[PDB]
Amino acid sequence: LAKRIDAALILKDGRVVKGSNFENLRDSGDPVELGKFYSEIGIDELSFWDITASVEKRKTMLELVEKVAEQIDIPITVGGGIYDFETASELILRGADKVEINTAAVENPSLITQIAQTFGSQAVVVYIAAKRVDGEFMVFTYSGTKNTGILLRDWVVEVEKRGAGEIVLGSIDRLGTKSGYDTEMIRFVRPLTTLPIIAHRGAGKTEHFLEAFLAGADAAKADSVFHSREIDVRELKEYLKKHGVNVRL
Repeated sequence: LAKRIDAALILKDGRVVKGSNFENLRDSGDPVELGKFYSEIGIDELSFWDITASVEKRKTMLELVEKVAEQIDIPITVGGGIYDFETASELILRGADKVEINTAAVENPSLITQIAQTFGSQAVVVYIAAKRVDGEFMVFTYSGTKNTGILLRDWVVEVEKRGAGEIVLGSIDRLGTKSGYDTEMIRFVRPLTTLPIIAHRGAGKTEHFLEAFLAGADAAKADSVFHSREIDVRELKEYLKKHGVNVRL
């Protein structure tokens, strides 16, 4: 029940895409060091999202998960182009606490059930990328480019039914913006599911996290707004505690 503050790291070839601004780090593009630093200053969970599109993708993610598991103690999620049970299984066995699937879940929802059947629902995260299209929230796959024709309200119900443990709700209408999380979309989904809802996309300032939790989010995920140091994780948690939000300090 404590509200969660999650940091996500976008990776290509084992490197943090666009780096960070933590001058104090030995390598500002090293996902292991950046992740360990975040765990020290009080991030609650970490996401490693791989956009590597090469024949080396699978082998790279597994070696990264090995290193991260040794040095980092907080929950680790890994995602990005995980397409089948075998890939998911190896990542979990190598040390990932949770695997995140999106396009493969939409195309083959049985995959949700296969993963949860062996590892439990707690190990399955479904990232849902959604966007308003002609007055309706619709689900998008392939890095947000494919309108599947599936309604968000239908897919949320099916994801829980299939056995996912939590849903990351990413508003494509907030991609790259700094104007706030999509609280209308969070409020839309909240009554439809009892699963943990993770808000993603749009965070630009500390008050946006308060808004997301008042909307019913169980966690808030951000990336560049942390890496750029626009928002300090410690200052964010003290702000949220100050204003009545249950965060782990």
